[PDB]
Amino acid sequence: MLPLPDFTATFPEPFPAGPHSERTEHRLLDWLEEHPLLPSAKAKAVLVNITSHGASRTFPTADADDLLLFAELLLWLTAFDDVHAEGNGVGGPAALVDRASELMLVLAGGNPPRAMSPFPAVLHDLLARFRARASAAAYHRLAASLRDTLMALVWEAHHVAKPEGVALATYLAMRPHTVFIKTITAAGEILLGYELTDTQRALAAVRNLETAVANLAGWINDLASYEREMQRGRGQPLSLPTLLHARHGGTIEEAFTRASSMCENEAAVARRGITHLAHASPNALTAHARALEDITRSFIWHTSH
Amino acid sequence: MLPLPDFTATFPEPFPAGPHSERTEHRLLDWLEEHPLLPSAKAKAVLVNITSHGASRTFPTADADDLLLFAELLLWLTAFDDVHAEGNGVGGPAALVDRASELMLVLAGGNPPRAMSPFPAVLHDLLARFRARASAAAYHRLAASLRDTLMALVWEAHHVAKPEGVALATYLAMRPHTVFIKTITAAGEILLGYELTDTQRALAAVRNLETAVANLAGWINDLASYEREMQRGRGQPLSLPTLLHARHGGTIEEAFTRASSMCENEAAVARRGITHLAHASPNALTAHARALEDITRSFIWHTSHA
Repeated sequence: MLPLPDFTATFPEPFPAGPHSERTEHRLLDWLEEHPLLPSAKAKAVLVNITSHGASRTFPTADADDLLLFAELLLWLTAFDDVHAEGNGVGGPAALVDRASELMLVLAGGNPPRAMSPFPAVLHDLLARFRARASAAAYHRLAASLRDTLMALVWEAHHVAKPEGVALATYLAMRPHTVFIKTITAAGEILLGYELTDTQRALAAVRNLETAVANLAGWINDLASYEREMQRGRGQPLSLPTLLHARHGGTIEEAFTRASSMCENEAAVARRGITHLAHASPNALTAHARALEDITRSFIWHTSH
Repeated sequence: MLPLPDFTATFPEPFPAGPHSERTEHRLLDWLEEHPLLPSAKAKAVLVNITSHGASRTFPTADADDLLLFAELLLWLTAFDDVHAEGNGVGGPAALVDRASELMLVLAGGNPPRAMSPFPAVLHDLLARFRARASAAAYHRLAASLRDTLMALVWEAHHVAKPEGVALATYLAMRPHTVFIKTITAAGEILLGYELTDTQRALAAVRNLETAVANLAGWINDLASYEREMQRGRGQPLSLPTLLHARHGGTIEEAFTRASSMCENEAAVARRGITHLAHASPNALTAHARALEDITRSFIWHTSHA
């Protein structure tokens, strides 16, 4: 059954949820007809549904048009990972490198040469709509987190064949970029209408909460998907329980217990960080703490639902 | 000898040069003693020299400390390419990916790194000094060009084994990122104290001049480096003449002749774009045209310095 972490004491339910869940689901299905990103229909249906209801917990104060824009970005990102960045890595990472490079050319701007994948064209439009709605610095921070995510996905694919060759400390540093937490946070500043200055971003209070939330998000995703992705046949996954297992021996069950303990300690650090930051005088710091609270609540929720 | 392009009609000499070449050369050699990034000593000497004197043509009006910071970044970048990239890495592209990923983490922010490679710690210092020198948008555009170059280097490492599997249209789009022009241009906006708005950056005149200049820089470098990288005992390099040679058959000389024509046409395009943008306009557009003019001059000067 494998032990899971308990966030009742750190992020208890109920989780606030915006009203736009159902409309987002249907406007998302409209958008997908024009650009087919998922190969199956039930893949499409289940992803659109969880993205929409998940999107509603991530930004409950939302804005129907805004939440749909975020949901489209998060779904584009999730679809690209599932399509060009999974499997056991037979045939290697070069195909994903080629796809990531096409997307770099879009992020760099200027209309690159056309690609037979639909992912560059949708990204181009998503960036354009975010560019308008965002300040300019907020836009490039969003575009930077996408650049880092693509490099981290490329890193993962060069190690999926041999997950035991990866240092735990390196995985801990890289995983925030493949769980998409920085893009969600950057899109959050845009849609929620706040923005930190570079001196606020350097505050230990901000950095430490961001680190704690990024750890929580990647690790709970690792644990929630581990039994799923091993019974898939090929191999131990490149995820937290695998690397703990290699580090300490013992059983996979023992690796899950310390990982569950790690998450609950990390959830406790996030909660103290949210409290410490919500007592900030500036509205931008207190808005950031509250935004990161909901983003986290929604990562926890996706493990349930 | 192989046919090479002639830019007399578009970028004639003399190329203006700042006063700081020799100071920058000495300051670079001291800095490299503190952090050894190049494996050889004669390699170090030749690279420091062209990097320092070239920087004086790239930004002839920069002061010495700005100039050394740029030269340090360009040398850091060139050294990283020589060590880990362009086929030179044992362990394949996965090793380069591991190194590029460490550098992505410095770019994403985050504290001074404790890494076995010396490149992350130097980038951390260089980015900080650029950060203090620049507005926030200009800093993140510099950091973005570095991120894009890293992905492009990884792409290159997955195609060196079979350069003819690369479509020309793809190579032409990718090569600007491995010749570093976007990082030099972004460093130029900071050091020269100008900044385009994002609507100015979408200007057809801006886009077309930047494209012409980026093509010129990668292609001129491909021709100057082909014979070197032909004699290192692997295949043909992943470069413009190789792809033309495969595209049209014939001999490498015929491919060089076709590349030279492409460069001179691109230089004529660049010169018209600089002339067009030079007309009054917002101060940021005309400063950009002048900055790209000098950047182009130093790429051409680089080949002569031989």
